[PDB]
Amino acid sequence: QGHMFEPGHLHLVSLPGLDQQDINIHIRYEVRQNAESGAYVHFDMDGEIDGKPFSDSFELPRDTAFNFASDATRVAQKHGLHPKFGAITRVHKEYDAMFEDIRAKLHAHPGEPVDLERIIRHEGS
Repeated sequence: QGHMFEPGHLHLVSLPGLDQQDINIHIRYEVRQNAESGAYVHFDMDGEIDGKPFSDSFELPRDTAFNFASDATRVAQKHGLHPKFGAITRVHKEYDAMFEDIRAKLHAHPGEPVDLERIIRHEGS
């Protein structure tokens, strides 16, 4: 499937038909607690693009943790992805699913809005 997401990690390869180039990236995110900001996320990105191996680590506090999708993509394309791939230029619709994972993880305990209220959310009769 090329690109894949799981709670704790994201896999990246380019699907055939899109761009025939050797891009392979691993994105690991582990929420750790620092005494500075409290909650924060430690990220690791590693693979080999155009055959060039890389190992990268970047950390964002709870305040800018949800800004990850901008930076994680920025560093990925700096390693040899073009916007034609749909790196930052693709509106990731499942970003909201990753987003809600990370906001619950930062809280440590889960807290996912059940859609039963969303059924009532309307106005007419």
